Amino acid sequence: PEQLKHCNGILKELLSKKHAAYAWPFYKPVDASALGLHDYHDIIKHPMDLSTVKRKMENRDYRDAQEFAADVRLMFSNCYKYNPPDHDVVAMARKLQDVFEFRYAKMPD
Repeated sequence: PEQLKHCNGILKELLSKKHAAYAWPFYKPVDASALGLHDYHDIIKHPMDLSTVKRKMENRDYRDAQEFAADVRLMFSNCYKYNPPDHDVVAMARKLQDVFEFRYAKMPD
């Protein structure tokens, strides 16, 4: 429970205005059709985004911190897999992942 509160705090931070300039692409599921990404679901087998993480947290789906972290990292990995490494969205992912990893490392234990 204490570790999951730390995870929820991280989640709220990732969704906060402080990080919105680079977090916003990750707020909602990638809408591949809307974006013209007709190969997205052939390349990305397990889509993930912060609204899905939030719903899972609210539903008490995550049983431990590692399960939460695996979903957040999956979200970033999907971005790194789909996009060329010099893409603007990848730069945004890297910045948001830096926020995540440094705070996640402070997990109470």
